[PDB]
Amino acid sequence: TGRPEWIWLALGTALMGLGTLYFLVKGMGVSDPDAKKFYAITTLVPAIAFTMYLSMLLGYGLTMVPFGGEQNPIYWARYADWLFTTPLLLLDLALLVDADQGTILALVGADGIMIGTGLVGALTKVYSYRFVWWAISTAAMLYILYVLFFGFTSKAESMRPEVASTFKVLRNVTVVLWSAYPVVWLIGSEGAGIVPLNIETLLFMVLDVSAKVGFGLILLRSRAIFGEA
Amino acid sequence: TGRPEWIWLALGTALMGLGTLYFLVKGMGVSDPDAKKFYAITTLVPAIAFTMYLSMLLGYGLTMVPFGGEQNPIYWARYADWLFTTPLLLLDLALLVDADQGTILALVGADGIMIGTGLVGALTKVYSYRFVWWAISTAAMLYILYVLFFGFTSKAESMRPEVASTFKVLRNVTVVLWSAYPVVWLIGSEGAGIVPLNIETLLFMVLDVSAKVGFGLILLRSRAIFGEA
Amino acid sequence: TGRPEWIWLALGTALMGLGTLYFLVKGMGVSDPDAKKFYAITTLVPAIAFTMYLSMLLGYGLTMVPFGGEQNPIYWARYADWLFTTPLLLLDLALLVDADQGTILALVGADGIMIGTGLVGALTKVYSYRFVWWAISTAAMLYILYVLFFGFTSKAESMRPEVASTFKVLRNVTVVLWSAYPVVWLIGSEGAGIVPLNIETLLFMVLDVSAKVGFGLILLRSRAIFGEA
Ligand SMILES: *C/C=C(C)/C=C/C=C(C)/C=C/C1=C(C)CCCC1(C)C
Ligand SMILES: *C/C=C(C)/C=C/C=C(C)/C=C/C1=C(C)CCCC1(C)C
Ligand SMILES: *C/C=C(C)/C=C/C=C(C)/C=C/C1=C(C)CCCC1(C)C
Repeated sequence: TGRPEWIWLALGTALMGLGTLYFLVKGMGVSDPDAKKFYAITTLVPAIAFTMYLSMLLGYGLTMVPFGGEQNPIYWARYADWLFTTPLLLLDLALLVDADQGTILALVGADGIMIGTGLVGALTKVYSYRFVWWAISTAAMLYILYVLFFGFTSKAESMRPEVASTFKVLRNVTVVLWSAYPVVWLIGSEGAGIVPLNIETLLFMVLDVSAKVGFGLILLRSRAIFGEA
Repeated sequence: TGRPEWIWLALGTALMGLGTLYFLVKGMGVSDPDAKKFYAITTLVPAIAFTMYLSMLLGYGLTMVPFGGEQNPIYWARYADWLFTTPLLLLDLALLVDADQGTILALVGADGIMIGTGLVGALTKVYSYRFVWWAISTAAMLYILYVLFFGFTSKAESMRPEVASTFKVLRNVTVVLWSAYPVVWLIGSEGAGIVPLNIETLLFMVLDVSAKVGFGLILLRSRAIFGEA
Repeated sequence: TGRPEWIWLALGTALMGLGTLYFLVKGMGVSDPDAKKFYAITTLVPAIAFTMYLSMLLGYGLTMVPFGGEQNPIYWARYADWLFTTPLLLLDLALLVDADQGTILALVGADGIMIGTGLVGALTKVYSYRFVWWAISTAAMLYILYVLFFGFTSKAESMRPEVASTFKVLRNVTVVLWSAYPVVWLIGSEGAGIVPLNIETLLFMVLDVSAKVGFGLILLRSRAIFGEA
């Protein structure tokens, strides 16, 4: 194809697909209902990302949004991916540390606003307002990172050290990889246009694989997922 | 801006935003998992309404729908608000009186049809059919009001009198404020066009703040939310 | 109306509506919370299908999708129906055999991809790619049929014989009726265009009523829904 960013969309599609199959093959056999949950959730993440990467690759997940007096290529399928994948990732973390339903409700609701305010920001036709929507989404992200640090973390330690330690690593990964997303949006095609879409697509591809597949490897190789007791 | 209804969209945006912050500040500290749930649910309601009011205010949540041979301004973002907020409000009520999963399923499903049939009605291009969709949505609303009165109410009394009494007030508020919505739609911009959008926007703004913020004040100041036992 | 397929859309609308009322009237009185769940779920199925059939009948749920250098009539409202009804049908089956949350999560997620990949396939503008999306959706369907056969079936027998036997019948019905859907899509208006939309609409109408109403009659007349113990 003629879009310069095809190679990264193709790469991203292959790695999500490859990682979906691996978690599928590893998953079969497992009879533990606790482990059964983590495998379901964590395998669905790249299975979804795979379909959205494919839709971007084939060109379905792309509309042109006019702003700054020019048609801009906006991959809307990213947000449809994130709207479903980011909540499932948070659910993986909350089941580990055995969060109560209240905390889960807030995280998931806040996540919904983050991605939703992101999408509206991405399709807003007044340039200034795009940044208003980014700020609100970013404000929701910080709330989520606050809950991951101060809503549970002390209660995550008052339990199995395999759950506590495995949570500590996955939390640190989540914070570092998720924080990058707003910065890339801000300087990429959707915000200031400082970085061209080509390289922005590379950056999201690296972030998405690490945040989904990299994340899943750490979790599915740990012994926190099993109950044993 | 040049839209006459801006002042009410701006007002509504400020009050939802102001009410979101208040429930947030009041919320922090609370350690009771039952209370934790009611706070999560009831704070998310205006947080969502805030973003949709903002989108209306900035002009994103507005399309023109042609019917009666004229372009009509239709704020579609109301329905995206209600689709999420109205179920969470019903969930607040069902957790109080400890409804079973079956009853919750019906209420939420019925709510989905109500708002969905509402949206389709709002974007239908044949004037007569709009009223067909209104009737079906209104038929779903009555079903919901029947369940609130006769599916639980006797079982809501066979429990803590703080839960029973606090439910009685919130139920009466819900019935009176929710019943108005179909009437306003019917006579406003979306139906008969007897009341102009300007004043219709005022009416929904007053209804929405009372049904969301007013509602939340009553609930969050009560001692039904806490378990204690 | 001038659309040849109106008679089947009208028929389908009447039978869904008629079946919704019947399950409603039969439903009232029932006080058993287990039975309460199955009635909620199984009554919502045709209540939803009714509204989507109506939207198709009135002409709201229809867009023209250009491919093969011609505008093609595509009833998008089928997918909005299935996106909600097919998960609720699977939930009826999983509550019978008392599946764990993990298995339910996978089935529902897989179902989401099936219908989602179906919709994208239905609105893809490159003819070849439509079949790529069909293959992925069909691959998700087979996964679901595998879980219905080999993820539970042995555990469905290790319990009440009324639950085991009633599950056996409903499973066999599900497999036979669901497998037809991809074949009809493939040869109908959305795929190869071997069968005209007129007769395709007939075929989906017969499948939908049997898969929803026929299905519901078998389930709601059984004694598996009640707990008794
Ligand atoms: C699987 C992909 C993941 C984990 C994606 C995460 C994406 C975010 C955390 C995005 C955040 C954004 C903001 C907070 C600012 C507005 C723009 C967004 C949506 C990129
Ligand atoms: C937070 C806002 C609330 C509580 C909104 C409630 C809205 C309704 C109960 C709307 C009902 C409608 C009908 C039953 C008739 C069709 C038009 C609607 C959607 C306004
Ligand atoms: C109430 C209606 C029901 C049970 C509909 C079921 C529909 C399917 C199982 C559709 C399956 C499809 C594929 C697996 C291939 C792609 C096209 C679809 C969506 C028709």
